[PDB]
Amino acid sequence: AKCSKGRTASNDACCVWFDVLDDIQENLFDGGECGEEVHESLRLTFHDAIGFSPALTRQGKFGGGGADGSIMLFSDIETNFAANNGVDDIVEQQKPIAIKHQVSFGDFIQFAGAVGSSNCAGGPRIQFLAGRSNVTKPSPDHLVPEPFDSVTSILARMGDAGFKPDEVVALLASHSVAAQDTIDPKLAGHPFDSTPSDFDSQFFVETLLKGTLIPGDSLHKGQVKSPLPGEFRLQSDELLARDSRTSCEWQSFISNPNSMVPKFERAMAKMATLGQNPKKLIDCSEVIPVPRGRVKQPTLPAGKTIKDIEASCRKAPFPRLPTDKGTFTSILPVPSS
Ligand code: HEM
Ligand SMILES: [Ca+2]
Ligand SMILES: [Ca+2]
Repeated sequence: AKCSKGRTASNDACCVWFDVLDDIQENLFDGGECGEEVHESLRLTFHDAIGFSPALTRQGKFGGGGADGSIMLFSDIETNFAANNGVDDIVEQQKPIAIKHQVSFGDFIQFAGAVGSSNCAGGPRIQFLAGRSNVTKPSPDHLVPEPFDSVTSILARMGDAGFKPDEVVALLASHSVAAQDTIDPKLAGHPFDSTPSDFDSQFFVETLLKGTLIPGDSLHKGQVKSPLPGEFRLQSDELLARDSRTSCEWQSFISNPNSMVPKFERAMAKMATLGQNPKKLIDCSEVIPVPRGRVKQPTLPAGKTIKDIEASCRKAPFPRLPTDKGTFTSILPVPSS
């Protein structure tokens, strides 16, 4: 079928997504940038989708509808869940965009995440399926993992939703393009790695460094010491990098950086369709832009050495990496407005 601006798609019902693409790229994402709005949009895909629990369903309780737009339609309820702190900003920005284009909240949330991530240097090109219904119910509370949850708790929660430990690690490649706002509000915008617009392996490297710094006046719930000026570290990321259930796969994205994009893409296709049947949706994947940027060689930060890495994979040593020359420059906070 013929879409706008000389574009085409096998399925006429994908054509609307080209118009949503143009709008969110030019406006929400300020000209195709991998900045704040993209980071928030990518986080939102998880906070919508993870509200899904077969365990609750089998005990005769509502388990959540997964990737169903519930966090948006029922934003009054869901954004007041503790685990959903700092989410309403992006939800209230996206809501009128989805309404104006008359696309479903669930589809829009996943679309904004897929388009957004494709703008990041070396980013993924996530599968995009359309057709999720708005008719659903608010997610139960306590289904979103928290940064102070144990690795046992996180893996069990993610396992219930459908993800193996390796897949949890893959999904956390998202933290390569990511900052915090609510754990330590005064340090809003301090990112989880040195390259928050580059979909690279620096997150996996830098979380394995020894925690040495309290960046603000104190530590806060869900935070641990960071290894570099300007960086923020989550307690969960630190535990996951070191825990024997996950440490080898954590290190695998450093030993084999080319695997990060394909494994993230596969895990995200799954997460974006929680509570849905793909065979009853339509495939509009071709609307997602092709990402640009080569796979980067992960490097140790300036002034750090291999002694600063807390290597945690029993079966295989940490890979030999180059070390950046000179002294370390504080990592810039992510802009936002
Ligand atoms: C597995 C357990 C996870 C935990 C405990 C966790 C925890 C967190 C926390 C505490 C923040 C900072 C929130 C704030 O204070 O502003 C954050 C940010 C973020 N999360 Fe995760 N997360 C998890 C998994 C994921 C997944 C699966 C995704 C998506 C694939 C994701 C995407 C993001 C992104 C893109 C940000 C940055 C948001 C921004 O820049 O404002 N996270 N996460
Ligand atoms: Ca949901
Ligand atoms: Ca990065």
